[PDB]
Amino acid sequence: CPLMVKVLDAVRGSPAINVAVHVFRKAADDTWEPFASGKTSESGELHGLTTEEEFVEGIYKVEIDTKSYWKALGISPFHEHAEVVFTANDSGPRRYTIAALLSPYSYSTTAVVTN
Amino acid sequence: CPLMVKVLDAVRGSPAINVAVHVFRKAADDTWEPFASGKTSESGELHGLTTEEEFVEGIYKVEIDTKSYWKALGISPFHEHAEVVFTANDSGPRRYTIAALLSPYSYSTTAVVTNP
Amino acid sequence: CPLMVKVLDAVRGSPAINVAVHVFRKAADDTWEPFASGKTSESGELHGLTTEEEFVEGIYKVEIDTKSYWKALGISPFHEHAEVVFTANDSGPRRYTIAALLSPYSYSTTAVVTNP
Amino acid sequence: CPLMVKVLDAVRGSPAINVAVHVFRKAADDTWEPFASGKTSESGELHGLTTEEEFVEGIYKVEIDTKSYWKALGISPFHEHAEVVFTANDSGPRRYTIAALLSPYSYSTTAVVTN
Ligand SMILES: [Cl-]
Ligand SMILES: [Cl-]
Ligand SMILES: [Cl-]
Ligand SMILES: [Cl-]
Ligand SMILES: [Cl-]
Ligand SMILES: [Cl-]
Ligand SMILES: [Cl-]
Ligand SMILES: [Cl-]
Ligand SMILES: [Cl-]
Ligand SMILES: [Cl-]
Ligand SMILES: [Cl-]
Ligand SMILES: [Cl-]
Repeated sequence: CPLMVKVLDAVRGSPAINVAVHVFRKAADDTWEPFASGKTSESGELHGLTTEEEFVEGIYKVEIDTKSYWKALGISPFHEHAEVVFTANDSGPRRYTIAALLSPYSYSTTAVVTN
Repeated sequence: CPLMVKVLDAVRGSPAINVAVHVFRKAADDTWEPFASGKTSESGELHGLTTEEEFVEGIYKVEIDTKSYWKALGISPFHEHAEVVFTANDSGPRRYTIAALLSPYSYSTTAVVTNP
Repeated sequence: CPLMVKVLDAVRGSPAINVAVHVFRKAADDTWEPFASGKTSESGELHGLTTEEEFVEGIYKVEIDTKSYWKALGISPFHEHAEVVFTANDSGPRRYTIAALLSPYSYSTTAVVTNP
Repeated sequence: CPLMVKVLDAVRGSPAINVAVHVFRKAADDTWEPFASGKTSESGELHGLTTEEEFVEGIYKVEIDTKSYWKALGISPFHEHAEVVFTANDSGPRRYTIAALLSPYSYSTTAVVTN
């Protein structure tokens, strides 16, 4: 598993569960093409998005549907979604974890890249 | 000034100067249309992007060119750019400050929204 | 003003108003001595804590009373307070801004240090 | 394991390895008494700090020695250490994870409290 996503809720101090995540890959014509998607588990994690063979170097966008998450909790959010855009590089280590910490009017995201 | 941006560098503990910022607005055909652009000043702030008149209700995307910033400093970062997407002025005109805190493999962004 | 504090509320997207702040300085006997205190204003800022003369080199602890803030709003948070501990003025006098971003189960703090 | 610590490095995009962590419990006389300590693993984690029996309700301080961490990497840091102070409450869920994200002049910490 070369690409993982982990999402936390800073208001409840818990994993952000059942959050929709969509991954896109940048195509030759500068358009974003759907690549993989899923919903975070009870542990706020999403595994099995893609495979080593499929995850080639290139520019990727990870869209985290935070607006719907906050709505389902009856909390008014600011962002439409959280966006993480990065280049996958074979030179760098091989396992990518995109971590995100959510607040209604703030979020942080971190990339944990390891071997 | 209804739309301001402020950027800090978490590695140096200073404002992030000369950071390029591009703002887009979602058009009727659902594509992103260029709305405004600029660069942060010595204080890490970017003012004068737009005016109350031009800043109508809509979905806006604020793109902060973090890669170019880190590269202009001999650092190779993870993200291409920080992307902040939000609906603006749906409850009437508001003043928005988009704050960002940058690290090479991480960033946070916060919105401060007030009513004049 | 060599030591300022700014606090934002990440739940409301606004400044965190009337947040109590206590500053301590490490004394010769290695105990924390009260140095200065105040509360953030409507802009979430706390100025006038100290003066250039009184703000000597040392190890300072800035305590931000986040629990009292969240409780004063009918919210039950995780942390007692945010604690920011740092050496100040070891390379000559500097101006420090301690920024904090608050959520009920999370906070971030950033130092912006400049030279006048 | 009711109390865990996880630390990430925002400059390198990796777990923060070999970081010293000291936990204190607040005593009747308002003084902080050593409670548990250790060093983060290769995964930036520290488990086995305490046990269910030992971890009673009370006020705790988790000190993360970030200054030394940055020094060992040849990077000039701002803080002496990161401090996390909180009350352990039996009413709330039972497993506490104190997460911290480190930058030289910034840090965030999050509490993930689950069952
Ligand atoms: Cl959108
Ligand atoms: Cl993060
Ligand atoms: Cl991780
Ligand atoms: Cl791109
Ligand atoms: Cl931010
Ligand atoms: Cl602000
Ligand atoms: Cl305390
Ligand atoms: Cl902060
Ligand atoms: Cl600042
Ligand atoms: Cl100390
Ligand atoms: Cl955190
Ligand atoms: Cl976690």
